[PDB]
Amino acid sequence: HMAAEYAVVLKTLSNPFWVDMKKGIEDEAKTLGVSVDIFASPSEGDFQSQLQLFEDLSNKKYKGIAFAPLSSVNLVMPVARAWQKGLYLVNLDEKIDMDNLKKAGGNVEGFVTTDNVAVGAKGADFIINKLGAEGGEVAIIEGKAGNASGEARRNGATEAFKKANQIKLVASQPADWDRIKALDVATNVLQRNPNLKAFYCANDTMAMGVAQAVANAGKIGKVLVVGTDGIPEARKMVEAGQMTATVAQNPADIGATGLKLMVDAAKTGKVIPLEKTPEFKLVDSILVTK
Repeated sequence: HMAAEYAVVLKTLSNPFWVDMKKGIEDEAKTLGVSVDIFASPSEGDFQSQLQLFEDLSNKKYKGIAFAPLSSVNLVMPVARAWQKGLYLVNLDEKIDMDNLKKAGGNVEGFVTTDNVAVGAKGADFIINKLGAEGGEVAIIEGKAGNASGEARRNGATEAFKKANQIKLVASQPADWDRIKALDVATNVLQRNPNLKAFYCANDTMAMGVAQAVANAGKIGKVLVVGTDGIPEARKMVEAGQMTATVAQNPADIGATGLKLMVDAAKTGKVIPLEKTPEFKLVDSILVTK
């Protein structure tokens, strides 16, 4: 076909989060009356694949590109070149390394994301509110060490628990984004803590394992299980009373907000100055309960 006015580079289209963001962008494009070409990294996970696609798009006729980079650094150079060429650029989801982008002589109009610290605090706060005055014992099932998202969720939840005197955080252990490792880690926490009242789980893949461990221990309704992401299976488990809750992301609105921010910057007919702090838009997470 003939190229749209705008392009979007997503990380992947391999799961509902990214399909939902693509749907969000299309729905917003129709409302705004603009055309958008939406792409994923042509080879899943492939940093160079995504760099090559971004370069190909910034060599075409696009007014702007919104991008969710595979890593903080992988798109720094072609994003810096696209800014220098005068394209209106919006960073979605994963924050590009802005030190490196400025060092390369680039900038972006804006960054649209979910605050993973507030996500973990929202999951903890739900538990604190459910346990009320008496509080009690809670545990965190962490992601893989050194994951910035995972660490942000752990920090948010841990900080929220620390501020409730009636809460005791008895265990905080990694299950490295793995369902069966989470099943095993949660089984062991339950065995060590017969009075546990809740788990916060840094993602739903792990949360669904924790749900199985609570079910096996005969603790449905006695040990709360809170996930993160709002993936379809987790929502089914919430509906069925097998998980208590999941803190859902809103990829549709990260996408819609990102496109709107790009179109609004384009309408000024000047890209953001090198020196200027980009726009910063947070999309709230949604607590999903029965």
